[PDB]
Amino acid sequence: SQCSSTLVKHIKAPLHLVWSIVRRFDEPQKYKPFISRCVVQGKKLEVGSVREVDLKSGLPATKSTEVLEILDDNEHILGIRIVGGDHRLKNYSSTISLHSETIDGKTGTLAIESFVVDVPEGNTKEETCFFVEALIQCNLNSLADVTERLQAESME
Ligand SMILES: N#Cc1ccc(CS(=O)(=O)NC(=O)C2(c3ccsc3)CCCCC2)cc1
Repeated sequence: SQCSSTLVKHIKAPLHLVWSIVRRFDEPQKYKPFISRCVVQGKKLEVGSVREVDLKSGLPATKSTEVLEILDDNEHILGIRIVGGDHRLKNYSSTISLHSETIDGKTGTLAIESFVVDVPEGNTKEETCFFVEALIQCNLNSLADVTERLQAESME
């Protein structure tokens, strides 16, 4: 009744720049294309911070409420739970972690995003798992696009 998996993305941008985007729990729309708004009252970037995101129109859900569980700036780990929303995901926990990597002399970042979530009522484990994996993979591909563009702009 639970399911889990892990997605990865090789990003052609330095860890420090990628982390500077990923750690913004209060502004996931910096790179998540399915978020239209994000409101965080109270303390913004501390364990326990709560965010309410509005999803972009035409999606099968419209809102999510999420809590920051882990914000490790030394190890570059961002841990988040979903606690409310009108999507079908219950007890969803997310962990994204970044690791520097060097491919052919070129330094970059390996992003690894893992999840755990309940298998919804009517849906199956494969159904839920495959759906979430595609969404995370899309989000990690947007992260690469955003940070690789920022890397390029920094090159003047
Ligand atoms: N139906 C549905 C649905 C579609 C888009 C979003 C916006 S989202 O694409 O930004 N959502 C995410 O990235 C997830 C997340 C990661 C850390 S906290 C929440 C991981 C992927 C599954 C949904 C939740 C949320 C729900």
